[PDB]
Amino acid sequence: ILGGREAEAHARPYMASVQLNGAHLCGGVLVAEQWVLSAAHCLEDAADGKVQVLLGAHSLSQPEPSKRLYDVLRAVPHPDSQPDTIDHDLLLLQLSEKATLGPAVRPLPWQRVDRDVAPGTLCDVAGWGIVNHAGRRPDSLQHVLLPVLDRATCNRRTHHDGAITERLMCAESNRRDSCKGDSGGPLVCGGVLEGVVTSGSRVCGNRKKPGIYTRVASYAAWIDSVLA
Ligand SMILES: NC(=O)n1cc(NC(=O)N2[C@@H]3C[C@@H]3C[C@H]2C(=O)Nc2cccc(OC(F)(F)F)c2)c2ccccc21
Repeated sequence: ILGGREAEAHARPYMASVQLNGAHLCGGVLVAEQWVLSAAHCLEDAADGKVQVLLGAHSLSQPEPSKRLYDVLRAVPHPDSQPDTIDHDLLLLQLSEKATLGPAVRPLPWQRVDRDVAPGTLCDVAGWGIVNHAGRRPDSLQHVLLPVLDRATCNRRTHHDGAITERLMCAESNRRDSCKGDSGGPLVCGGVLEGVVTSGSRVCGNRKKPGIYTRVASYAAWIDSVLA
């Protein structure tokens, strides 16, 4: 996250770190007792390595009582996703057992009503992604509050030039922004999961190039089918 602040520890008990060989790779969101939602392309370069999900964390490195690193039984990228597109950019990870729940580990309710938010709606995005142009990596979870940017503006030739389908949404990116390593993490509005940070490399913090997030409501049937 560019331009953000250190999150209150454990105040987002849904927040997950998706890891490859014990290193943070992507954000994710606990959406059911045994399932974490993330971004499709998070595991693009993984097959030779161990995929795990860290729940209950604030610091990536320090011991905390609620921190637990779960193994993954199965990874389910969206079957329509393709490398080098932004569409269908969702991933479901089934943990090796149900997560132990408590004040610091809890699933987030997620949006099933497929309608847009009001422009300007203030949403929260959190992550352990880079925090500056030099690529500095935070030990602890960061966050930013971002207004939603209307799709028409987001689609103009100067911005994302027609690439924002009805299945995607945008948030402003003026200095405050998601960036590398925040892929897969949650965009939360009104205490409900609305979006998932996209995987595609994209420039960070340029107001002219808004953040892109996959709308979870647009994929409710897929999520339900996999979860079941
Ligand atoms: N939406 C948004 O703005 N963005 C999303 C990006 N996608 C990623 O980030 N990755 C894609 C999903 C894979 C793995 C993952 C990754 O590289 N993860 C990664 C790799 C190396 C280290 C790392 O840790 C840390 F801390 F640096 F983030 C994460 C991204 C990259 C550059 C610019 C913008 C970016």
